[PDB]
Amino acid sequence: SMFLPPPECPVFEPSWEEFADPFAFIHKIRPIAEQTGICKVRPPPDWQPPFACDVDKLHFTPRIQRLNELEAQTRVARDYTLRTFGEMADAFKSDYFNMPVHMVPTELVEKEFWRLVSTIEEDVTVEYGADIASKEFGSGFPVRDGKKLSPEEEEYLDSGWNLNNMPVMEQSVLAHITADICGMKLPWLYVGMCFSSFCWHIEDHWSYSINYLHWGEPKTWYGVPGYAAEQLENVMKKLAPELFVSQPDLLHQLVTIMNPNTLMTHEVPVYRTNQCAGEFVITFPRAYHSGFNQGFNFAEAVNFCTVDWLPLGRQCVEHYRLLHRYCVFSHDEMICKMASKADVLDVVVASTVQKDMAIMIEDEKALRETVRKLGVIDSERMDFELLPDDERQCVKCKTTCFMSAISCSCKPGLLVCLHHVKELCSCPPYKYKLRYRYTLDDLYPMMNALKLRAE
Ligand SMILES: O=c1[nH]c(Oc2cnn(Cc3ccccc3)c2)nc2cnccc12
Ligand SMILES: [Mn+2]
Ligand code: NA
Ligand SMILES: [Zn+2]
Ligand SMILES: [Zn+2]
Repeated sequence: SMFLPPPECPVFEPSWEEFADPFAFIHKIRPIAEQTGICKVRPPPDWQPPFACDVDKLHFTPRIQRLNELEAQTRVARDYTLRTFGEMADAFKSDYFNMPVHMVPTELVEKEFWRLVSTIEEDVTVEYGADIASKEFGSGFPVRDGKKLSPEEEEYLDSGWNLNNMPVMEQSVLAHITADICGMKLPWLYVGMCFSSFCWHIEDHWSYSINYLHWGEPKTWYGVPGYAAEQLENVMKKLAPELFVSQPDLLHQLVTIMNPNTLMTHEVPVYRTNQCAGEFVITFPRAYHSGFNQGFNFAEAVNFCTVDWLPLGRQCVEHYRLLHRYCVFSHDEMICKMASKADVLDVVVASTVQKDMAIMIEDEKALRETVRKLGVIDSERMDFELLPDDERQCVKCKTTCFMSAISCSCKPGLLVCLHHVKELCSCPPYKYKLRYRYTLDDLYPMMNALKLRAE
């Protein structure tokens, strides 16, 4: 009547044989879970990593949250310990419902959350912990050096599902990246309380994300499959246009809370789940998700990218360009980095990188033919990867340049990508200089190495 819960997302219970490699399993369930955007993974019953940290020595600065639907939100009172936050959180929920925290039905909290964010008369604010591990504060999973060690203990250190490991693993193409992308490579830690929420969003570069709830009360999720992404965006733009006025920066991205029933009304497929302690939630590329916490809990999450994602990664950078959105990293620079490490790549990875590189080269060849016909004649090799990101973003579309860019001595330090040659200045194109990383004759042997590796 007021809230009709979306259908449940897929729940997977793999045997230990299937649970062996995360990426093999993710590839296995992909045809199913990609249709819902999110899926839940219950590990085999005896897979129980030890959570152990001092509640008094762990301290963090909490972010404050107003609970209002369609109200804009962004990033950066009090400094909590994990204990003092927990005492505040437990007290809040206890007072809100006048009940012991574990007698409050999940269905009630869900219904109450959506009633709360709708009503203007209700001005409930909550606090949330959201930060990258930094030994301040460190990961909830076990990490190396300290304690010799036992078989079970040491297993959780090397496990694929240890979220400290999955970034630097072999099929996460993000691991080969040498540029600083700390926000996209290191696990995030979320300390939640009742009604603390995360707004509708997709990951940077449309990456996967995997989320683990270490302990505490459930985390309620809502998910939308990647194919219905622009459906959702169209729906939201008509209801809250102020969120789509393009941001000055990545730190100024606008997001919001929105009732899934509103989405379902406009025929956007939405799915839900209650993630309990010791369970994984996996989000797929361009899959919109949001949710809230049922109570005091502790979650850990990290982004990652499979070889399945490479074409989508390229598509995303193109999409960013049309939106004039900033990139976290250069997609092309990543490809060329892997190509240069062809002899030590996995052979299926090398096969997939070759395919994306083939597209990159052909697109680059066409672009350079176009700018040559515009009158750009002078050219000079340039090692784009040496420049800081802010020193190699296109003046027009803000894309991070790597393969090529146009410069002119009129405006030192400034660059445009080959799509925006007419956007640099008023000088004639013969005054311009084409700055390139590789000649086409350099690129084909690079791709050829990948071909040999893939045998
Ligand atoms: O469980 C999750 N919790 C969560 O917490 C939140 C809420 N806002 N933010 C974003 C944020 C980061 C840093 C400071 C302030 C805000 C993170 N954000 C998430 C994003 N994706 C998937 C799952 C989650
Ligand atoms: Mn997310
Ligand atoms: Na409200
Ligand atoms: Zn551009
Ligand atoms: Zn000029």
